[PDB]
Amino acid sequence: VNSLSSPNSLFTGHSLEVGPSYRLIMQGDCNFVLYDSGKPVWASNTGGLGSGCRLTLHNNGNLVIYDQSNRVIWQTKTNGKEDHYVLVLQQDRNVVIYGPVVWATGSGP
Amino acid sequence: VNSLSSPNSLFTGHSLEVGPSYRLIMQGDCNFVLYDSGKPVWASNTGGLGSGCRLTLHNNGNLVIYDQSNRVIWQTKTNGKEDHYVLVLQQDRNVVIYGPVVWATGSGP
Repeated sequence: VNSLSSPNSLFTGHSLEVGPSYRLIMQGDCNFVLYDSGKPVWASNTGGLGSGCRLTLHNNGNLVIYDQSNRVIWQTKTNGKEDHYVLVLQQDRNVVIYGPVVWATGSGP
Repeated sequence: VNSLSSPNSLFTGHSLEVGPSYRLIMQGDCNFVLYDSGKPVWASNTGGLGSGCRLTLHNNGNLVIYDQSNRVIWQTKTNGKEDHYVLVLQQDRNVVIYGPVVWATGSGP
């Protein structure tokens, strides 16, 4: 899976992955980093700032990193219209947040 | 990969896939259908309406099916602000279009 949609979360150790060799992981040291074949190409730089962190994408578009005590360790603070959004790790290696919802098949949830 | 971003396309035979057992395929008969373990749970119902079809998600949010002669076989007609959008096949089995872009890492393209 290379997407995380509102209001889902990426708990400690969880990651999104897409070809050719990309992995976006929520590490145990609270550092949210993007790997390219073993090379860190991007990171929230919050390594060591918390324990049991999770990356939550809220329904308003705000992407937040919370520690085990629910403290806001990091956030893009891009919260707007209360709807549904998605975090996408792309094959072009860019990680993007899109929203709100424009259309759906209704085949889910 | 379980995502298709503007203005990319899913040519004949191509598909998105996500767990547990979901596959969104652009078939050769031009029918755009969602499969759940081999069971069709959703479709554009355009099977047999064209040849060499492709599913294109434009930068304005409009998702269109074109035959080999560029004829508009099907469309969600959800075109709005010219930006960048994404079509996501979700683990909850719903297929959603999100946009515009809210944030990106800049780690790509």
